[PDB]
Formats: sequence, structure tokens, C-alpha cells
Amino acid sequence: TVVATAQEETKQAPGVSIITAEDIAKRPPSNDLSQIIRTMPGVNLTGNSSSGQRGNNRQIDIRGMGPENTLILVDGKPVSSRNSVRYGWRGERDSRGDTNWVPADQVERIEVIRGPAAARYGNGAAGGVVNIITKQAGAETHGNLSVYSNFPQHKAEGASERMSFGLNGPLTENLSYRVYGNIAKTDSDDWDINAGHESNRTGKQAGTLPAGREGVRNKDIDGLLSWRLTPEQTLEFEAGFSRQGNIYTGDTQNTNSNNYVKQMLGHETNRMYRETYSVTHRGEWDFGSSLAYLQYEKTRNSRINEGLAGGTEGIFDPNNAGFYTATLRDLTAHGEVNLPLHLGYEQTLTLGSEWTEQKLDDPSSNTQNTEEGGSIPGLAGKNRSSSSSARIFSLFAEDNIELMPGTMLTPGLRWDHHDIVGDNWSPSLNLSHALTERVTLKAGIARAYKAPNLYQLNPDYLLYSRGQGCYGQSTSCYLRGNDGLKAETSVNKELGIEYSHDGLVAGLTYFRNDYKNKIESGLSPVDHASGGKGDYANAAIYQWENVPKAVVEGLEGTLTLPLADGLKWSNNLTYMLQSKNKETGDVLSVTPRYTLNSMLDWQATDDLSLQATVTWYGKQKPKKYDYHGDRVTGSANDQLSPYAIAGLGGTYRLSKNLSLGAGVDNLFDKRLFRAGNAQGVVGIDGAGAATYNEPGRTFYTSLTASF
Repeated sequence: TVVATAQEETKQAPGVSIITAEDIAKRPPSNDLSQIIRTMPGVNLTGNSSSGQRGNNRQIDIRGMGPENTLILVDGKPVSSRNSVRYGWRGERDSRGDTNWVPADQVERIEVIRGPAAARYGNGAAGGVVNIITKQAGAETHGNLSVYSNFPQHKAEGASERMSFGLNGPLTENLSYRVYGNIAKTDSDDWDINAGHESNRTGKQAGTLPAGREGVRNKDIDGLLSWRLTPEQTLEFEAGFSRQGNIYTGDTQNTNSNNYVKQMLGHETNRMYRETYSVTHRGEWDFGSSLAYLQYEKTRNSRINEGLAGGTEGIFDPNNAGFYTATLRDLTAHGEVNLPLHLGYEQTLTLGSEWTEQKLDDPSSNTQNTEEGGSIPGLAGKNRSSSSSARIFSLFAEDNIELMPGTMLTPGLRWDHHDIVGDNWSPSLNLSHALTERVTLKAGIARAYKAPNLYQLNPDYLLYSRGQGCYGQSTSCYLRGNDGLKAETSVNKELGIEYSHDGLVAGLTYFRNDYKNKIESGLSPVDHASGGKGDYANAAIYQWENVPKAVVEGLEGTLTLPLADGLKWSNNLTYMLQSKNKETGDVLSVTPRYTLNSMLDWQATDDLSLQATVTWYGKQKPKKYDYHGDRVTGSANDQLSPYAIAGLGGTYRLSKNLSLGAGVDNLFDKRLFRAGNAQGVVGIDGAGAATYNEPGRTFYTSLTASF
């Protein structure tokens, strides 16, 4: 009886969680799937950057590794769209992330793959992988129509509404389709949600506010045709078109303001179009199995002009009104075969390759001139190229070996060639061992890989500061892209033991990542520019640089008890032991010290299902040091205290064809307000860890019609 693939076997590793379509129906998200993905152990909902900048745009972070290290897939194929949004000095991006491209109600399941089992997915999988799997066609035609709406207690918070539909099944005998569409709106929080809560602001900056959450408008449609060519051979064509337009509520990099900002409150100021085309060929043959695919993803990011420095740094530029478009083109090709091998040991060999190209055209990002800080040899002050690109060819070999009943060994090797950075080697080993019929011991260790992003790699990408931003000094500097960077790598390990029997589950996992060569803004000048104006002349030139060592470490626990026949109590716990940049001694990603998610699920009748949830978060602590590397003082030290969020909801099945849902999130109305960024600037104190809004009590209803 044949052994599963490497890819399939390692989905049982300690660092993997699965969220089902039924889980999504019972705990419906407002809009972005991050709202449910974040409730898995070892997962956090975090700002992109430890600076706090754009800190209400929280995203899925795995094991404290930061959202940039979460690789998002849809049906196994990569999402790159956030790479069209400029990556700044502090790793900030004015991006909502990549977990909102698929509507929740057309999702079959979600694989959350954390740590060593994720390394095999290659570039970007150092934190882990989130693979969003869409519902597919079956034998008969089926379909659905799903609506969701919510209702905040406090009018300052944005309400969401959402309507989607699927239809799939045969068209002819050889030919079947699957299509879905979706329309959604999450309103923005109000411009003044955080008035009463903001960091102290003086002088010019009196009256300024940190913004609440940005709104979004989604239109998605997808079409897939599946064509059964030979008995061995299916060919699938799929095109997807998504648009997200924002609803602006005053976010700016440093939380300053001007009239162009005040004028755009409530309007669309950024729009993302994502176009996807894929062809997928599946074979079922005598020898085993094959899969190949080609995806082209085109992302257009159009938004209002902002400055890179000066008075218009990270804010709409009133002297260059209007919008620009950055374009990202990402082509991914993949092939593999899966070979059951019967001699010696039972095992299943996977052999494959992948090629990717990323092209970025960004006409706002490479425009910093050198007139103030002085000129930089090899860098033209003006008219630098918009474009950047990189290609990675990959080879891999994996084998899933049943050493003997109850024991599996799963070695793999990936090799990657990046046409600028060079070669990478990602060795992989995961295993499971049955200690008794009820208890299993599992371990993993691997080296994940992440290539530099195209901003960090580009010598034409140049940022400038008069002093505030410069590490180890107070005079003016430049930060320049560096096309000799190393790749980041992370040796990620876990050890897990788990009791499992009769739907009772008790489990504990320890994890640690030794994160190598994380790419960050440099700490020492490599050089000095020459000329410029006044005190600012002859600016220091820093580069994007590899940090030698960082570490995350902690524990994930799970406890699921069957209290009675229709009644199940599920809990998971994550405890962060470390998240440290070992060069700066500072925090890598600001996450709660612990997160405990608890759910009581009651099948009250055949037709009626009720749920209660509570989540407890521990303390959050900000960066110790400012951009200079000096000890932060004052309110920039502020920490968030522990807090809990509770909810209640249910589903009532009116028939095979109609179900309704209702409930309340954050039942005791526990709210937090964004006070600012972590550290301050001239006129505006920092706010430490108080960098985000936690919404209050919010009621919701849903209806799903299906056949």
C-alpha cells in the first residue's frame, strides 16, 4: 500500500496546521483571511516593520520571523503582489499584504506550514508557508452563493460586507469548469478614531493623528476550465482578475499631515490590480504521478505620489499631485514527478524543478537625487532606471521512506541558482516515529532560503536622511541598494510529541530558527558622498547589509478535549522565548509574549451549531533602540499589557440548501488604539508597542445558499 509523497507526508509535521472550509464557516472573517489564519499556533498578526510605520496594516507572521518571511500560495502557486510596493529603510511597506486575494467562502482549506516542513517550498519560506486552496469541481454541477455583513458597536470602526459565488461541474464529458466571483467592502476606520489616544505632538505637529485601519474594496473573479485529455491526462486553464481599491483614512509614514492628506480622507488613494494566468497539466500514469504548471502574475500598484525624503517623506506630495503605477511581473514554472519505489524500503521519490522570474518597474522608488548630500560615484543623480529583475532556477529531490511501520524519514535537497546572488543549498529532513499506538514523536530540521528583494538588491535604489535616520551618527546619510548581498538562510528545527486518541489531542512542540544574513539597513558607512549643500554635504553612504545572526525560539501547545458527544473544547498555546537580532541586540518582530486560543464547539442540534471563543495575548514590548542605535526613552518604551478577546456565534441549517450564521466578535468590547510609531520624530513622540487598532465589539450575519 503506497507511501505518500514528501510534500504530503510533511503536512503532518508538528509545525503544520490545517484550516477547513467548515472552520471558516463557523468563524467567518470580516474580509482578509488573515483574521482566521492568525488563530493557528505559532502564528501572529503583526506590522511589517518594527518601526511601527504603516503599523495598522498587520499581516501574517510565522513564529516571530516577520510577515516578509511568510510565503503565500494559492493552490500551490505563489503570490508576489506585495513586492510591487516600495520596501523602505525600516522594512516598512505601505501594503495590506497578500492574504486578501481569495474570497473566504470559496476556500476549500488553508495549509499553514511553519518551520522545517516549509523550507522545501524555497525562496520566501523561512518563516513558513500559507497555502490557500480553492474549492474545485467534482462530478455533478454544484455551486454556491454566500453573503456576509458586519455591524461594529462603535461607529468609528469600519464595517464590512461581502458577497461571493461559486459555480462548477461538467459542461461536457471531457470538460468541466470552476468559476467564482466576489465583491467586498471593508470600510476604513474614521479619521479621528485615535483622537484621545495619540502620542504627544508639539509645534508644527500639533493636531496630527495616527490613523486607524485603512479600508478596502475587492472585486475578484476567477475561471478555470479542466479538460480531461487522455485517461492519464488533465489540463487546466485558469485566469484570475482582482482589484483592490483602498479607503484612505490619513495614514502617513511618520503620522504627520498636510492638506493633500486631509483632502483625500475617505477617498481611494491606492489601487492594486492583480492578474493571474496559469496552465496546469496533471498526469496519472503507470509509474506514478506528474505535475507541471506555468503561472504569470501581473500586479499593477497605482497610488498617489509621495516623497522619499524632506517635508514630503512618506506622505502625499502636494507639489506632484496625481498617481504613478509600479508594475510587477512574476512568471513561475514548475515541474515534478512522483515515483513509488518498492525495493529495499517502501518509499516515494519526488524529483522536480522550478524557474521564476521577477520584473519590477517602479518609477517612484529610484528618484532620490544627490543634490543635498553630495554625489555618489557609480550612481547618476537623475533619471535612473525604473526597472529591476532577477531569476532563480531550482532543482530538487525528496524521498519519503517508511523505515518500518510507524516510522517515516523524509530527506530532501533543494538547489537554487539566483542569477545575481548565486547558488543556494537547502537541505531538509523531517521524520515521524510512533512510540505507542497513541503517541508520536516528530522532529525536523532544514535550511530555508530567501533571496534579497529587488529594492534591497538595486544600486539605483537610494534613500536619504538629514540625520534622524542615520545609524551611529547624527549627520546626513544615504542608504543604497547593494547587489552583492548574500541571500538570507534560516536553519529551522522543531521537536514535537503528541498524544492522540478518540478525538483527544494533547501535544507540545519546541521550535528554534537560526536566522542567517537577514537583510537590513547598514550600521556603518562604507563610504562618503562628495559635495552637496551646507552641513549636509558629503553625506555618509550606508548600504543594505546582511546581519550575521538572529534567532527565534518558543513553544506551541495543543489541547483538544471531547467534553461530551456534541461538545468539543479546543485550545492552542504559543509561547515566544526569543526574537532577537543578535547584532543590534534588538527585537526582530514585535509579537505578544504568548497567545492562547480557546474554542468551545457545541453541536446543539442536528441543525444548530454554537461556538464560543476566547483568545488571550501576552505583553508586547517595542524596540529598545532608535534609528541611531541609542537607547529609546520616554513613551517610546511603552508596552501593551496582556488582554483577551472573546466571541460567540452559531450556524443554523435551514435545509440542505440554506444555512445562516450570526454572532459577535470581541464580546466584552476590549479596544486598543494606535498612538503612533515606535520611536518619535521632531514634534511627535513615539508610542512604543501601541502601534495598531484592535477593533471593538462587532456583530455579524451570514447566509450560504448551495447545491
